[PDB]
Amino acid sequence: RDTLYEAVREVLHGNQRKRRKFLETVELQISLKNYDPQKDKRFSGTVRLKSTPRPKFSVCVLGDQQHCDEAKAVDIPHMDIEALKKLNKNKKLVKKLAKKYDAFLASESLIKQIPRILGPGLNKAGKFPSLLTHNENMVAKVDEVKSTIKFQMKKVLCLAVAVGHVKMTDDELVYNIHLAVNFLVSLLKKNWQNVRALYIKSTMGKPQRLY
RNA sequence: AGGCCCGGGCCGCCGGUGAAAUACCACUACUCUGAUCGUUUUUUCACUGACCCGGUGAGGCGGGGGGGCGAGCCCCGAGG
Ligand SMILES: [Mg+2]
Repeated sequence: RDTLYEAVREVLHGNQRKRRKFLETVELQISLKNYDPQKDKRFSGTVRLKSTPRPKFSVCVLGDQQHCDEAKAVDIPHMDIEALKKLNKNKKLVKKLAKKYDAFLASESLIKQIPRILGPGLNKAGKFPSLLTHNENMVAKVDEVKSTIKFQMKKVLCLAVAVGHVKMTDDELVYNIHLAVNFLVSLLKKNWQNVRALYIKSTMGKPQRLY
């Protein structure tokens, strides 16, 4: 506990701020051990955090008549089916969208449009839209949900994701790490056994080596 | 979203492009190399003395000597 998480916290406070002008976002860098990536089940997970957004902005864009109205209401982006279809030109416009929009939403438009009318590419970028809108929620809550941490294992024995903000500093911080490190252990094939090291990195340099 | 200038400096997340990169930072993974007699793990070959087998009334084995009917080679005084 305090032996392990408090010591490293203090390092970030003394270091970091003075080290680099401008503030980035902390990320939890993990290293697996004694695991076979392609010969064994891939563990994919998605969990919430307390009340802090890891991504700075660009929450999501939706596609539906009413959701687009509520979109112009509280959200900057309100794309619609007919506006969305750009065909072959979309390939590059959608690559730009993947570079921009951190996430995407769709009220039943995604079921048919992305495989067909929108096209592929969102999957290639790893960002397919979510059916989080179903005419049964308010998009403010959906935007609060889009500020989470998502896990999927790949060939590299390491998955790194937004775990904190240099600008936001509270005990809650590590409580997000505590939630995150446990969440991997929960969905890992055989628990803590296959974790070689854990790292929390913010901005530039190497500030943490948990376990 | 050039870290990095003397109170005025540049790589690129610019645009393209490829299936994904082109600042900056990390994180691994793998292939190679020296070191650590640090940890163990093993493979081949050879020996004989345990042990095994066969033969025999356990009858001539091993090394050396001596001699050719000797053979190649040497100063040959054509030769101990
Ligand atoms: Mg005999």
